Amino acid sequence: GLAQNTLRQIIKVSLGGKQIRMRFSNLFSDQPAVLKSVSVANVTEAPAVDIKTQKILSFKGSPQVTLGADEVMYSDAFDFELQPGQLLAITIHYGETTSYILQGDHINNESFAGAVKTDSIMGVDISSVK
Repeated sequence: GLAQNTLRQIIKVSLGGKQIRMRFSNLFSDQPAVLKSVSVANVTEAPAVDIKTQKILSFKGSPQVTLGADEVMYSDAFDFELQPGQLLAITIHYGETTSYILQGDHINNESFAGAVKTDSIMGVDISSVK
């Protein structure tokens, strides 16, 4: 269980570009996942990020999205300073490879201090656009 919490995943991008898109797949299956808010930002150290580059994602215009079992869904296209070989952070707040869980909403939390570190949980990946 992890609903009503906030998970921040750190990934390794191998493709740079100006305009990117985010893949979302329900890895953790069974029940659906309600994504209250998603953000993408650059990584400084540890789980700490930088909001001055953070971008909040939208899904068909809506900032929230629900992902049933065996479902994949991409975010809307957003401008981002992506570089080949960079550290990327994706923070997701839910509602009823390193990864960091905090209780409650922590979309605007740089430090993520006091975070745990799990063993993934949700399939994320960068993807091209039109």
